[PDB]
Amino acid sequence: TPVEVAQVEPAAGAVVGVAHPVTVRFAEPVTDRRSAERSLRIASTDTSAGRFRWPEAAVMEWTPDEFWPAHSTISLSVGGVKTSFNTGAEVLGVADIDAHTFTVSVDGEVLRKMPASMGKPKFPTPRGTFTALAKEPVVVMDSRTIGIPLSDPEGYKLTVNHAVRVTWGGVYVHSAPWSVGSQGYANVSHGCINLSPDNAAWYYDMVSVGDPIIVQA
Repeated sequence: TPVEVAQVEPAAGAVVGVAHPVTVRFAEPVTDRRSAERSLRIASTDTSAGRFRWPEAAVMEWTPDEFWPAHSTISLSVGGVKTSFNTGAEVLGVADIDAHTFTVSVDGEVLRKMPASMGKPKFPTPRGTFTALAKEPVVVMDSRTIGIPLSDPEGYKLTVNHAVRVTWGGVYVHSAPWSVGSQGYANVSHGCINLSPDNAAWYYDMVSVGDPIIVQA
């Protein structure tokens, strides 16, 4: 029994970051996943040069191994529905744990090399190539996410400004006034990428969902 394509992201005519994956939502939960995956056609792209995942029973996700070209129109068709979206500038944020820096560049031009503070050795910042998943003006960081009870001296529960979600695990780029004195010198966070309020606000206003974030040594 065949299945209909309900919704595709990014929406038709949307403008996203160069690392934004394609999600396809089907009308009914999918049985033959391998068939659903083969039904994805991307212009000038081979889907084997990427990775398929299934976030929900009815939604399919494809992430390219390389970034999309910036300032481009990406054309795809999944089964019947044919759509297309656009990419904006390549906005790359590189967190360097050893150097305690967060470097942001647009289309290869380095704009800012900002003092940052990554995770302390007990709670390190996970390394790899990530994607700005969400933008929240305010979010509550809860220490119970990483197994620290609020009754512990090292527990915490606080509101942070200008948060950019890096992982679904709970890694963020956010404003951390508490650690301004350590940013650029040592890593004192619980995993997040700590910036000054002005740098976090600057990065927040210029970043978009889908922009690549790289955490490295």
